[PDB]
Amino acid sequence: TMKVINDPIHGHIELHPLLVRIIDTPQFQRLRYIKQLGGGYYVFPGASHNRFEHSLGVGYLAGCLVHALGEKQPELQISERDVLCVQIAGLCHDLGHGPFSHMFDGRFIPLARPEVKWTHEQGSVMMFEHLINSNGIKPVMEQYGLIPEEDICFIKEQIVGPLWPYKGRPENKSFLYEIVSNKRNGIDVDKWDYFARDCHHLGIQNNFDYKRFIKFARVCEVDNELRICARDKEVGNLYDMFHTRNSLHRRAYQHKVGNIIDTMITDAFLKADDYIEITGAGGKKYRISTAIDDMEAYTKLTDNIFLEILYSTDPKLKDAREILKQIEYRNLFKYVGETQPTGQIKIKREDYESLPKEVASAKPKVLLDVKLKAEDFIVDVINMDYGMQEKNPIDHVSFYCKTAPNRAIRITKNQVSQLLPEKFAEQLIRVYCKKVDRKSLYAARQYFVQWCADRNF
Amino acid sequence: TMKVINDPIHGHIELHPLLVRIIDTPQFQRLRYIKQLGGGYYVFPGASHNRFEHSLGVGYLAGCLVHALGEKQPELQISERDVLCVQIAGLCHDLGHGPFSHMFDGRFIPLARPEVKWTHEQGSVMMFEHLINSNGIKPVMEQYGLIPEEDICFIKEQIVGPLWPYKGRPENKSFLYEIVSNKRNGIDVDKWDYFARDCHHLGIQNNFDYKRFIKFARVCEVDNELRICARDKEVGNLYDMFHTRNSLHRRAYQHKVGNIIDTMITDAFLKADDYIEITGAGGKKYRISTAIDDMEAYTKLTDNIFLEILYSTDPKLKDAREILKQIEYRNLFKYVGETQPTGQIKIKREDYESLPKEVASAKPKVLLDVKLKAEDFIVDVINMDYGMQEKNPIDHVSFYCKTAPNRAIRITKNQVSQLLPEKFAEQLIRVYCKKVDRKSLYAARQYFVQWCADRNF
Amino acid sequence: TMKVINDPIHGHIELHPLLVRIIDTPQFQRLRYIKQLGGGYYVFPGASHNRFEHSLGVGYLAGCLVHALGEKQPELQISERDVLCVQIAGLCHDLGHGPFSHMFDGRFIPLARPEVKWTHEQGSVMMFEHLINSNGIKPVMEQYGLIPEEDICFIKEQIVGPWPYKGRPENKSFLYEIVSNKRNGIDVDKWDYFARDCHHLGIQNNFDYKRFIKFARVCEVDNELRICARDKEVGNLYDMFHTRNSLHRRAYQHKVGNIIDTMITDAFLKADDYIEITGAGGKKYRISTAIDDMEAYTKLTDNIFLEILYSTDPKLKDAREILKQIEYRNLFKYVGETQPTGQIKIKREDYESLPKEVASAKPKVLLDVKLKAEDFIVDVINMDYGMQEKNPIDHVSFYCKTAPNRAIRITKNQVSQLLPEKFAEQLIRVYCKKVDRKSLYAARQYFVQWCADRNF
Amino acid sequence: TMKVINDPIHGHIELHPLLVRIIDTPQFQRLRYIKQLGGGYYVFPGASHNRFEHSLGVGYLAGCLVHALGEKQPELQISERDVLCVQIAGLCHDLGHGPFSHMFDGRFIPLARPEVKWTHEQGSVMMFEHLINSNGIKPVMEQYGLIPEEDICFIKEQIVGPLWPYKGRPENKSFLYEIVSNKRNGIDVDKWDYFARDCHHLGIQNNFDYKRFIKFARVCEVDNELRICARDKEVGNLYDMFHTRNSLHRRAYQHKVGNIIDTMITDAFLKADDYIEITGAGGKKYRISTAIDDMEAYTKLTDNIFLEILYSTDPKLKDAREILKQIEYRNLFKYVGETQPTGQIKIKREDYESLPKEVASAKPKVLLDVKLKAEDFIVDVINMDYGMQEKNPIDHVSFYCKTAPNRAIRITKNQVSQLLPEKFAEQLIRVYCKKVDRKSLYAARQYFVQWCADRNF
Ligand SMILES: Nc1nc2c(ncn2[C@@H]2O[C@H](COP(=O)(O)OP(=O)(O)OP(=O)(O)O)[C@@H](O)[C@H]2O)c(=O)[nH]1
Ligand SMILES: Nc1nc2c(ncn2[C@@H]2O[C@H](COP(=O)(O)OP(=O)(O)OP(=O)(O)O)[C@@H](O)[C@H]2O)c(=O)[nH]1
Ligand SMILES: Nc1nc2c(ncn2[C@@H]2O[C@H](COP(=O)(O)OP(=O)(O)OP(=O)(O)O)[C@@H](O)[C@H]2O)c(=O)[nH]1
Ligand SMILES: Nc1nc2c(ncn2[C@@H]2O[C@H](COP(=O)(O)OP(=O)(O)OP(=O)(O)O)[C@@H](O)[C@H]2O)c(=O)[nH]1
Ligand SMILES: Nc1ncnc2c1ncn2[C@H]1C[C@H](O)[C@@H](COP(=O)(O)OP(=O)(O)OP(=O)(O)O)O1
Ligand SMILES: Nc1ncnc2c1ncn2[C@H]1C[C@H](O)[C@@H](COP(=O)(O)OP(=O)(O)OP(=O)(O)O)O1
Ligand SMILES: Nc1ccn([C@H]2C[C@H](O)[C@@H](COP(=O)(O)OP(=O)(O)OP(=O)(O)O)O2)c(=O)n1
Ligand SMILES: [Fe+3]
Ligand SMILES: [Fe+3]
Ligand SMILES: [Fe+3]
Ligand SMILES: [Fe+3]
Ligand SMILES: [Mg+2]
Repeated sequence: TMKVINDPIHGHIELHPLLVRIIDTPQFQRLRYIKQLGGGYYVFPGASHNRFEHSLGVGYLAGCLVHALGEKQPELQISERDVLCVQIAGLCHDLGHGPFSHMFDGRFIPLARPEVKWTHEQGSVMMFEHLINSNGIKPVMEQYGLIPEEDICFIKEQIVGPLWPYKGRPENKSFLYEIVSNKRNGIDVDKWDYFARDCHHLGIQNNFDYKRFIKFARVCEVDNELRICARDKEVGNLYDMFHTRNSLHRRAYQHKVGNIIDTMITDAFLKADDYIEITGAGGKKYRISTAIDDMEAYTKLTDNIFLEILYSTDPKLKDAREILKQIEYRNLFKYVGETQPTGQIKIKREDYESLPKEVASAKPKVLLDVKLKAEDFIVDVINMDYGMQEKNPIDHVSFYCKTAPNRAIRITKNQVSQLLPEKFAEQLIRVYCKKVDRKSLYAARQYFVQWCADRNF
Repeated sequence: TMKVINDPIHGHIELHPLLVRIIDTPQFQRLRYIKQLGGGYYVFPGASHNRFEHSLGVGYLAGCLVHALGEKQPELQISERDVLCVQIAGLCHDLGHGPFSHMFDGRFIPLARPEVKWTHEQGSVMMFEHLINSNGIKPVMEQYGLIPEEDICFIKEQIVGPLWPYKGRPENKSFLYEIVSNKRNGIDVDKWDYFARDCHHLGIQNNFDYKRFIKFARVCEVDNELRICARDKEVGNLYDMFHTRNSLHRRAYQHKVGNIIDTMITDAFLKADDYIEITGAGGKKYRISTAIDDMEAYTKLTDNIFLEILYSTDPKLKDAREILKQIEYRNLFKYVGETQPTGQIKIKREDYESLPKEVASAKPKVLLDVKLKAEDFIVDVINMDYGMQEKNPIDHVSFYCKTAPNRAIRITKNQVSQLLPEKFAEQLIRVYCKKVDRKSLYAARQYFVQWCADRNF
Repeated sequence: TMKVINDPIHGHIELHPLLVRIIDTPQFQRLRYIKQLGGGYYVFPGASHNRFEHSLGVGYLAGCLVHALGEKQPELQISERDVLCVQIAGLCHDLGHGPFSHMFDGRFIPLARPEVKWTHEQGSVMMFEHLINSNGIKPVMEQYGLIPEEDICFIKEQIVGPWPYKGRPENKSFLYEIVSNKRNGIDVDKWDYFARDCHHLGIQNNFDYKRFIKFARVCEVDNELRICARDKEVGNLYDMFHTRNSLHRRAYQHKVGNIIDTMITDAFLKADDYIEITGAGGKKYRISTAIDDMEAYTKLTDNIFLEILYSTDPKLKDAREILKQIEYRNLFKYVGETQPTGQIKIKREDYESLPKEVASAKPKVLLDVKLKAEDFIVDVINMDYGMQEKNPIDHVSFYCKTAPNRAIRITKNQVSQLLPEKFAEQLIRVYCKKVDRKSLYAARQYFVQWCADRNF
Repeated sequence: TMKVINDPIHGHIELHPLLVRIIDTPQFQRLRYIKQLGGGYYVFPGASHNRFEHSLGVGYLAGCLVHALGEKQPELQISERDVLCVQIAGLCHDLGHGPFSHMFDGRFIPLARPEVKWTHEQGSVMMFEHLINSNGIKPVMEQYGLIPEEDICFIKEQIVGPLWPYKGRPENKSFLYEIVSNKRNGIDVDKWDYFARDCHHLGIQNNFDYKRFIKFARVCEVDNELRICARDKEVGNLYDMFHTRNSLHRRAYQHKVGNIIDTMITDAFLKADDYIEITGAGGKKYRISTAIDDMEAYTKLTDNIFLEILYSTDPKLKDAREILKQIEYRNLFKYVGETQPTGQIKIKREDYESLPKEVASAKPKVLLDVKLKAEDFIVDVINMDYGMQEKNPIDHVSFYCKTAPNRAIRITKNQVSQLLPEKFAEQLIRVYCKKVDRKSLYAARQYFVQWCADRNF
């Protein structure tokens, strides 16, 4: 009954029967058709993996971490119930992802439904609830030892945080809330998992080594609240981990061609929004933007919509079809130029829609015969940080010393090295053009340099 | 202009502008949605790679081999025209596959159109002709130095076969037809790419090294036939290559669960046929089985059909929908038994329908409460061999000595070692029980040994 | 003192304080200066690893396998003392190697003291005895629940063989085939060899011992508990044996490595009775005689090679000339090998008589330069699956998923017809000291005459 | 006769017969008994590699880079003679290393003979001249195509430096002087080789990718002389390369235990001096410290001296033998504490011998149990920078743009990112103790804390 599955990254993953029963559901098997990198597959031809193996690996890593922590410290009183709950929470932490992963919740939803705030963790929680109530998993849960009344709440809290504001587990079990997702300093098994998987698949070498971190992990009584500590001689390792994350974002996740491909795919989805019907619960009909209201219709919302629009013949989908055909001919939107890392100004989300008008309104000192409108400019804003919005993540980590392994201390930046970056946040503004002839590109470059000079960038 | 594509297997790759022109067409871009294995993805969760990178790697390897051969021996008169032709041929060799790769032409087409002999190489030739004719590539070929009226014929001969039978090149360049596909002994870059990619993705280890083979490769003048000859010390490497191929096939390609999943998918496709329509050229309508006769309809035929049937709501497609739902719940068909390599049994193409019937035709002297019917079975025969029609390909490999490297000699199996296999092929028979009832499972057990042990087949 | 060691092959290796105490001894640190492949470093530049990491990895793998076995079946009653003893036995299983490892006991001792039958496992047992007696480890052993009388005998029986075993009772018989398996050869030493050699040499491995460890049980056979394998993983074992044969043929039996080992052995033989090694009580021992004293054997490593190479004394001239000829790559020439035929096997006693046969042969055309049998070296290489033509996986017991507690042996025909047809072979190689270009044609004519004369 | 050798790092690398004859020399085979890391072998058990493979790989990499640069631009007039000279220069760039590599020329010679300044590049030049003269390579060089009079000077200049300053080649071939060893910036194939080798042997995973850098390399015309420029989009890769160098240094090359072991070995060597006799030319006897005055005595100075001292029997070498025995039982010098890395002040090499006196001269307020003399302390100074002593190496690198490839530009640190280090150099001080008992450790820590607080960090 103890199934074994072979993963290209890890070794052989040992699966509990309850996890096997949970996995064999349509809701979880939906993840087989949602790619890990939406627009990045058309730049790296090796990044064709999905979130299925990602969730499997995250669950495996959570189980390994909790097992090691329990083994090295027998007074924490960790039972099989807690291990099963942690593995279940780590297995179903990305059930709410939509088509093309982060594109759906970062580019399409704000542009189609700006009156709703929706992240993928909310969708994950609702999808997990739907799966549990639909597939009849509770009697198995009491069969195998779990108590659904508080275990469901614990698993829900492990994903979206509080909704000591927690209710699943008491105060002396706080170290169980910082495994799958950490809300304090952003160190978790999810980061390690996708670091390893993306580095293996893209063709880019990794730097971080999580096994050494697990070997030197401990639980301290920091501010009358138990939490995971780290050995004080691995501060440079954490800094290198964050540098590796920054390098991955710089090289692969924020590629210009991939970003513009995501933009064109989102444009096609927006143009093909009012002509796609999805059957919901009770025979109701939904839309692409409205499908995040009913899970019975959101279950069948995957990357198949791209080929549905591309292979269609309906006369009402002509524009989106043409956009996709231009995508497949590499008639991409041209790239004009990027502003230097912003001197000092922060652009909020609501200011994104006014930038093309500002770019087009700028009058060059030299008159241009060609004229351009605000509709033919794509302005993109990129944010780079350490996950804490100008804060130092290492300032929230606790370290211990070998002489007294029961005490936690804090380490400042000045005590590590002088070769560290001064700032922890950045912004980058990118401008693209729709017109492709050389004269329009030259005019767009003149407009861009004039606008950059005018706003003092 | 020159382009560079990163590959997790072969590293950075250089691309001629003509290759970039050929790549950016819908006929080539449809390979992004056809999987390399098919049903193995539901057994190995890391086998999600497609044929796009496969074609890229095969073309790259063919170019490298041609370059090395031309460099080492300058008297062979290898020009850039031949290198471009070989790279084009290797890039468009798997252009004619359909949904789920070998599942389509292996199971669905023979089981739905028994009166037509169809293989994916002829489909690849037709697709290449359509791609050339529908995109205007001949002027580009003439611009870059390729005479289409001979080079297209040369590429087609490299793809499908002879159709001195060859007419693309004179008999002097008789070694250029054994690079992309070899029909004499089976040594070609296609297998090298297969091994490297599949072992990287699945998690299996291979010991073959094609770089060493490239280093020691040479062109030997066998009687009136220039051929590629290995070196005398490479016999062990060749035997290791064939052993690795056999182990790969046994471990991955003929798994117990992958084959039955492929059979269930084929059954769902057969049930769903005549209710799925694909628009061809001129507004005509086609089906899945008839799509192969029109290239325009065949272009829009990929793995999208699986999700098209799965998410459908028409009452006409209830049976296929239920079969796919059973796939999604991991309620697969049960395994009856392993018929073993009994002996002289050499079931040929003619035996295709009556084999399943004679498993319940036995009349043992046992009283069974439940009676098992003969209309529900699946029986398949696996061809475990070296790919040389139950023969040793080592006798088809030339060699050369240091003293006389321009003279070809042959080394037999005896001179290598006595630990080589005595027989190079065998046949296995696998039978499947569509019914899943527990009582019928025991009934199928008794009716299995009676057909196998007593009838010694 | 729980320490952590980072290894290129495995991950971070944990060490019990007893293992750390045993490691920090001159006898164990002596292993840092003995080459794993010996003379193979002069053909493969990447083969520079030593026995220290090999011993550490073998101990780690033995501990891992014991822990897995104890975790899977809670009814075997495996305690911490047993796993500690297995780890110790796996750690100190190669303490007896000499200069260039296998070369010493394969070529030097038979040719230096033919009357002594000596293997390196006996040397390992003697070195373990010396280390334990000299470094005061017995109180430390007692401090962790180990009884020296029984447990030291158990470790010795694990290292070298003897129901003949006395360290443990007969119901713990599954603890005697982990570190070393004389029966069929399924142990952790071959796993470590495969992994480390494939990583360092530059060759790709095919075996995966983690899957094997995952599918290991203890199923009783003939009233004897044994480690059992799954019925559907026999192809993995066949691939393992094929990988072992390929690795041996590719690396361990290279012509240049063998001739370099032959030259080194000749230099050592010619340089004997001049080199003095100090022993207990101020005694002096030779290179061959130092195997009778462990304190003198401790100071015998690959340093002798450089001592002879850099020597200035006039008594060691010939060995220095041989080493210099090695340094200029003026190695002995290779004429040609035979092929497996005749069903006759050349044994040890025929080693010296073989060179005279080729010299005594009469070529068709007389040679101006005469050839003597005192300058011929002939080597015979045996290739097999670790057995004497016997099937290796015939004594291993399998099990079925339906009934795990019961063992069903599997034959060779049930697996497939794509399997080898033999489990033993032989090869014969001839080397000539005289590397002059004049004798290249003369040597070949003499060689081809001998094979036909002896019906090859 | 192009010999082929197998490297665990690279593939099968070919060697010219001239390189074959140069390698088969005692002066080159001496490198088989010199370690790459020296004292780091006792902390990382897998780091047992020597300089032989490193030299072979550096030669191979230099040859490959020259070949690629010549193929990209056929107008550089690169001939086979220049490629061969660069390969020879790369092969023999480390012939002057002493025992334990860097330990010798970093600790022993500055302490054994303080009145002479020596570097292993001068030793490499002397060894190359000795090899060429003793082995009679000049007629071989004349036969193959090299002119010894100019090529020997060219190789010597490539190895050590200018000694327009250069004379081996004219000013229009100036790009060949920065390949093996680059003085303008720290970018050369030496780093590209030992990065990969040390990563492969230490168990750490590399980050840099030299093949991509070689892809985007071009020859410019900067300051009226040809140079080598990267591409403007590859600046972050260079920053990551320097970060990787710093990380490797911090993690491995400056380990506390390795440094203390090197210090103990240096002390043992200093004590063993004046008792070891090495025979040079003419029967003269040379000490360890004065053996650098004759290459015949230096050829026999390898790691064998360590085991010669350890296995000695004479009563003269009792002290060094006792020190080595203390090392072998793992009774090392203890540890006290660090100092906070901070610039604005530096400790010159002249003050290295006075710091322990200052530490022992501190006056703790509370009387200690035992009084410690100046010989009971060890003080170590670590200089960690980017290789240019507070300068920015990227400020000396030239770049070129895709639109105009022949124009060289410069890029400022502000144009790259705001998450880069502000400084490029730092210093640390490490204090050790020569006693092991607890009271001495406590007293040493008190004295060190008082001294650290005395000078007001
Ligand atoms: N259950 C399950 N197994 C999977 C899945 N994906 C890959 N596998 C692997 O595929 C193998 C095949 O298992 P099954 O499909 O259940 O076939 P089976 O072993 O004959 O079925 P059982 O005898 O009931 O265990 C398993 O051992 C898994 O490791 C999945 O989504 N669900
Ligand atoms: N052309 C092309 N590039 C691909 C493809 N798949 C991945 N790539 C990579 O994606 C990168 C984007 O290339 P381009 O389509 O030319 O986009 P670009 O950055 O605007 O480059 P230019 O067209 O020259 O201006 C290329 O460098 C390729 O390495 C593909 O199918 N076609
Ligand atoms: N003891 C020991 N450690 C080794 C050896 N080889 C590598 N190491 C590693 O090197 C590290 C150095 O540790 P130690 O030699 O004990 O010195 P240390 O850092 O002061 O440790 P403590 O003295 O216990 O505080 C260890 O953690 C080991 O992981 C070896 O042969 N013996
Ligand atoms: N020459 C030489 N080869 C080495 C060295 N180290 C490893 N090798 C490898 O060992 C192999 C043996 O080469 P040789 O010693 O010349 O033996 P050989 O090939 O029989 O010599 P020839 O018959 O003259 O070709 C070579 O192919 C090299 O790849 C070395 O230091 N010098
Ligand atoms: N840092 C990187 N490391 C490895 N591969 C990379 C890296 N960045 C991009 N690649 C891969 C992605 C693609 O397969 C390929 C394209 O190279 P890239 O330099 O991104 O071209 P590009 O699209 O920016 O074109 P252009 O040269 O016109 O700017 O290289
Ligand atoms: N950053 C690193 N990454 C990988 N391996 C490392 C690293 N640092 C050290 N190692 C290796 C070197 C040794 O083989 C082993 C032990 O190192 P380390 O943890 O530093 O021990 P130590 O004895 O110096 O420290 P401590 O006693 O404070 O734990 O791990
Ligand atoms: N304390 C130590 C230990 C490690 N290294 C060693 C490890 C590397 O293998 C070697 C690098 O060799 P070189 O310093 O001779 O190479 P470069 O001359 O190019 O130095 P750099 O790259 O800093 O310019 O130094 C070191 O610098 N000193
Ligand atoms: Fe995630
Ligand atoms: Fe193919
Ligand atoms: Fe061993
Ligand atoms: Fe170097
Ligand atoms: Mg998070």
